[PDB]
Amino acid sequence: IFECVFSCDIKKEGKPCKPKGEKKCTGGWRCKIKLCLKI
Repeated sequence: IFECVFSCDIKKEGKPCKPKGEKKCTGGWRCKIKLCLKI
């Protein structure tokens, strides 16, 4: 899995990462402030 943290925070995440614990967001989704936004 592509590491990061994925707390979906702009700094814990905040780029294309891997939604851990998310039901909607899939891998390759950039957390961007509000939510996960696929790249």
